[PDB]
Amino acid sequence: MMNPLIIKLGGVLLDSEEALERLFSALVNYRESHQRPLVIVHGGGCVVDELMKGLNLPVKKKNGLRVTPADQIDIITGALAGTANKTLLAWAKKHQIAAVGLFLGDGDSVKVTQLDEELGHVGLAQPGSPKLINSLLENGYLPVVSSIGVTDEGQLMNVNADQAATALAATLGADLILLSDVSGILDGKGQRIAEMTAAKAEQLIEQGIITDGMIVKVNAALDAARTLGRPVDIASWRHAEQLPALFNGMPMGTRILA
Amino acid sequence: MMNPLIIKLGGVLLDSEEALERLFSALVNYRESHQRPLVIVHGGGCVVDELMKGLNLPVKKKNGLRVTPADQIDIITGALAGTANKTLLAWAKKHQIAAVGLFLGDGDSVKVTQLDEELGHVGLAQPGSPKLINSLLENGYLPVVSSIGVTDEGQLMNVNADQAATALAATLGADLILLSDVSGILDGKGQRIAEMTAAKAEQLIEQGIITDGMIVKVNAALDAARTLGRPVDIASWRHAEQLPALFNGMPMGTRILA
Ligand SMILES: CC(=O)N[C@@H](CCC(=O)OP(=O)(O)O)C(=O)O
Ligand SMILES: CC(=O)N[C@@H](CCC(=O)OP(=O)(O)O)C(=O)O
Repeated sequence: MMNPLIIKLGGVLLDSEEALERLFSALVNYRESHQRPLVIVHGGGCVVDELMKGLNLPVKKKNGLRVTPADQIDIITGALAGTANKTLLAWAKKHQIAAVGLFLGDGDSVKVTQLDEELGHVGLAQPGSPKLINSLLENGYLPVVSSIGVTDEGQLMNVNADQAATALAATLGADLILLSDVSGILDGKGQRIAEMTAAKAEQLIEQGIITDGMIVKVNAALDAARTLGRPVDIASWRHAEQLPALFNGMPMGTRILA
Repeated sequence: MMNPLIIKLGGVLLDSEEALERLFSALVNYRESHQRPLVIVHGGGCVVDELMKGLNLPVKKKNGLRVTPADQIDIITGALAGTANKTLLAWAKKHQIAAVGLFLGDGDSVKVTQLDEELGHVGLAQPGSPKLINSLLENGYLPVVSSIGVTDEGQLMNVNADQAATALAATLGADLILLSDVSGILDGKGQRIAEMTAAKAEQLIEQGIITDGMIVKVNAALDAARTLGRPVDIASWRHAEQLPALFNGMPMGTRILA
């Protein structure tokens, strides 16, 4: 047996039926040979933005962060905790996987407080109780956890999915992979770097090699690893066939140590 | 041995803060004095219609059931499996109740097939597997179950919540209360008929004693009672003082006998 693995799924992946079919095929392949408890954590992003578009609701920001007013946390919760979550559960059912949909508040898995009065219903994640998810994992279910949470007072909160996944990893003593569009960082010679310290990450950045949104992806993993105290992997679905090895603990993307 | 009680919620209740507060206070009151575990099944009431209005989409209802187009099932799933479900989980949290949100597909609790190609993604509920919910109940959680399901082929389905709750009642061997905005059915002497057979209910419909919106509500309870072979209670959430007595087996609304 092994400690659990949290696979966090980013926006672009959820928007792509190709990526989803490759992911769930990968999950089936891995599960045929491997025993490790797996947990999925997901955001939404696109499905939320699509729905705000359709409702002609403006998506505002304060200092580079989203704002979820009282009067739209319910819509956002619908898109994320409902649509995105159940879409994943439908994929699981199609592929014969016994999944169970959760949000952060189920079993107080991840505790959430209000980040900032000015941002409204945006939550800050912290580790919660592992009891519920441990018992689901013990009984052979694959928990699929959305990044909506709830405060102890009963207020719904939209939580950054990377930070939610980090909190849940801490809660369960789990390893963490952040799956998205980046398959792995390459050095100044176009060679995948299998393992990267904070120091080489910081060098590689404004040495000019790590640029654009990749800065944000690497910084997200560094933040997660800094918190967790064990490494966090960045990977993509690109090489479907390597995902099972990735899930088994091999650094097939880029492993961040911080 | 367990004999769980399913309380089905829907309609304008889901939108009434004061009514929800009183309902959850009654749930707590029942739980403090009883070991027998509770389950909630819910529909999407005003939450779905409100989103449809804001999107300016046609609310097409053929007979009892919302025609659910392929291009609307995601949106409806969000409102029902997301917003409605997580609202109730937030109330549960406020009242210190350990609740777990589910939909019909989790643990294959209620199985769903497409009811009619013409209705689009409308599902027909049938009894499924009690394993997941029984384990949750044995471990002290309150399952809160939305009426969205999924076919074996991975297609999301919108299911009538009364029928979904009845299928779950069959699956768990549970008692069933259908809570909605109902009135008392009065006999020829102006007294509420607390308990009646299906035939009696049918007679009273034929003979114009049961009228207006109650015809629909009695027909739902009648079909449920026949399906289950146990009595099914109809009662109003507006009289929250009577709810614990109702949960304790008192026929405070209209009980349709097997
Ligand atoms: C607070 C906040 O901004 N929440 C995000 C949750 C989705 C997300 O984080 O998208 P990823 O799947 O790419 O991580 C949102 O509102 O869209
Ligand atoms: C297929 C179908 O008709 N689904 C229902 C689900 C909700 C429901 O049954 O309404 P309640 O709130 O009164 O429980 C609907 O979309 O209206």
